[PDB]
Amino acid sequence: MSKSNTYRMLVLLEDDTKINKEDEKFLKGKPGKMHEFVDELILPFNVDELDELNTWFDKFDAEICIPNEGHIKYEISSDGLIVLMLDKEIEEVVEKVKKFVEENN
Repeated sequence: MSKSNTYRMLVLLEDDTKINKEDEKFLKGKPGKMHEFVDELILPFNVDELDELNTWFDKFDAEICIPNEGHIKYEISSDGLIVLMLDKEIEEVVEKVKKFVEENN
């Protein structure tokens, strides 16, 4: 945010490939690879802003969870690695997260 040290966050979303009989319309459309990074965004997260980041993230977590209708998993490594995991059933948050991250950017 201020300090000369910024990081990036990758959002992974599972996309199902409902293919007709052309492949498998009987199986619950299973995508080749799931939980993969879609894009990375630089967040105003600093190593000396965990408290502020946790406070903001805590608030944003609800603000982002509010518009969310399901479960959400996230991983924040003090090392400076942030990852966002959203299910397909909650793909909405995925877009809300992208806009959110880029919104804070």
